[PDB]
Amino acid sequence: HHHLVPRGSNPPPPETSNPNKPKRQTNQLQYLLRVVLKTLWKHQFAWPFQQPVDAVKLNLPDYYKIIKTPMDMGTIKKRLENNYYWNAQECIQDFNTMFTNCYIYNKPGDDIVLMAEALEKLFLQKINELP
Ligand SMILES: CCc1noc2cc(OC)c(NS(=O)(=O)c3ccc(OC)cc3)cc12
Repeated sequence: HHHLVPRGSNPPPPETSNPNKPKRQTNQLQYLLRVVLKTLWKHQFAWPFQQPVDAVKLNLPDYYKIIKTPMDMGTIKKRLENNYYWNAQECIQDFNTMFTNCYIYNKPGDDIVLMAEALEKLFLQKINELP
């Protein structure tokens, strides 16, 4: 037997659709999609953040022991395209949670943290210029 099974796995990803959740369109939300997310999405440091962390594929079996509120721009992007949010604040907080998770899990000076820092800086610039 020797506990070679059951195996590890990834959690279910964060929801991208919730029919009973209040939602609306606001000019701020439209710009977070049109401008903010879309310019981040194509940055060369975007690729680790474009989908939920695959702990299996990436050999990070500890990831979901440490990170309990996962978040990624793939999820944020779908939430925006689905009009899932009530205000800009909810969307921004997802972005914050994503950056914060990366800082929590890794060490300062790790390459991944430098990737997040760069995106976060760019994020914050684009954020200053909100309607
Ligand atoms: C948000 C995704 C993420 N957060 O912390 C990570 C750590 C990673 O490997 C150490 C990896 N693995 S990786 O293969 O995507 C990766 C990315 C960058 C890196 O340094 C440049 C090393 C591994 C991903 C993450």
